[PDB]
Amino acid sequence: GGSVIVIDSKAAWDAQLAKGKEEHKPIVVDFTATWSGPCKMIAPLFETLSNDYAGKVIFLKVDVDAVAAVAEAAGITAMPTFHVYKDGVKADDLVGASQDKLKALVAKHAAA
Repeated sequence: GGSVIVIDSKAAWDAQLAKGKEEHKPIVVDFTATWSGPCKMIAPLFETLSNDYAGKVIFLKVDVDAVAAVAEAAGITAMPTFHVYKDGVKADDLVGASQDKLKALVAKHAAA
């Protein structure tokens, strides 16, 4: 129950990145896997933050095994990974399930 946009394909990924560019809003992405406990531990927080920052920050989810072409091009190797995209390109990242660092990352880019 939040505002996260699920990415199903490279085409969908490219469209969302272009939307963030056109809107001048930052995108935060959770690259996640069903088999990762840490991903499960932080997924509820990602969803809550998508509500708290609705209208300000765009939240995407990429299941790395469902959309392997996007995970590979993004250079993912540990789960969860969070990226921030601005102007169609990567601007920031976090790897791991630190709730404090995720909250701070979203706050930073919402305030920038």
